[PDB]
Amino acid sequence: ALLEIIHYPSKILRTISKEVVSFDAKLHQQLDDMYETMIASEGIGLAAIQVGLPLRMLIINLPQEDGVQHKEDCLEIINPKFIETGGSMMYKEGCLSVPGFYEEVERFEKVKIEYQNRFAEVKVLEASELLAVAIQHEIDHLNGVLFVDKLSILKRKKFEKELKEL
Ligand SMILES: O=C(/C=C/c1ccc(O)c(O)c1)NCCc1ccc(O)cc1
Ligand SMILES: [Co+2]
Repeated sequence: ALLEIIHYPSKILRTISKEVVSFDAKLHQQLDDMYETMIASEGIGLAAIQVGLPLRMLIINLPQEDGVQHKEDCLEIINPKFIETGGSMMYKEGCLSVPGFYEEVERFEKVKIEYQNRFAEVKVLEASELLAVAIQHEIDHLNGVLFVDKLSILKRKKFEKELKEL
């Protein structure tokens, strides 16, 4: 089923999500509704609070060569934790909770994370480029952080302008 996506400046997006403790059928349906909702709004990443669920879980499905998304590659990360981070780069980002606005944000260019899949299985994942960015972006949601929060002083004004523009 489709879920309503929460948009800035909703204070719900400032929520600190909680660890998932029960990996049951209820949790799996939520993840399924999140995937259906993400694809429907044509997103590549989605965190639980973006649909009102204060749980520390998020999904990521980057499009491949053909430029299309294949559910086969969808990542479901729960209770993520950074093991290591390195480098720095500027990446223009977007967000389903902040539709119509895109801006460069500084991110680690490489990250290694630890999490669990929907079956509570522990996983370790190293990532760079787009995948590393999506991971950092989505995890920020779990801590109530939006990418517009990380904008430089100048690009911050650009947001307020384009915001009053809509
Ligand atoms: O999926 C999205 C955004 C979707 C979107 C769709 C329609 C719009 O009009 C819009 O403003 C945003 N973001 C996933 C997280 C993410 C952001 C930046 C990036 O480089 C990697 C990952
Ligand atoms: Co987002």
